Amino acid sequence: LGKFSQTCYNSAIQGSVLTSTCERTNGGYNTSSIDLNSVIENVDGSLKWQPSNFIETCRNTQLAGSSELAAECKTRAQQFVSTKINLDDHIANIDGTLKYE
Repeated sequence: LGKFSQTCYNSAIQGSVLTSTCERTNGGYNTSSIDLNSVIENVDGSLKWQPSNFIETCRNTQLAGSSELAAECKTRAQQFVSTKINLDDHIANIDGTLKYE
């Protein structure tokens, strides 16, 4: 996965955004940016890659009650345990639409 640096140049980081000029297949280049805020996180002082999902390691997701997300998730030891999280913590109703905050 990755390896963008091998075929790009003039890369730069400003805040959380990476910008670089990269080679296209048919030749030529394109400059683009990517905001790393949603894929990298600070875990106790160390930058780590953020998981893009939890459905890959959790199963049987269910809505418990009116706002609880329940599921069986795998531990580091690869065993499934019961867990839940209150969606009311961060999911709000903004004028009729569900939004994270």
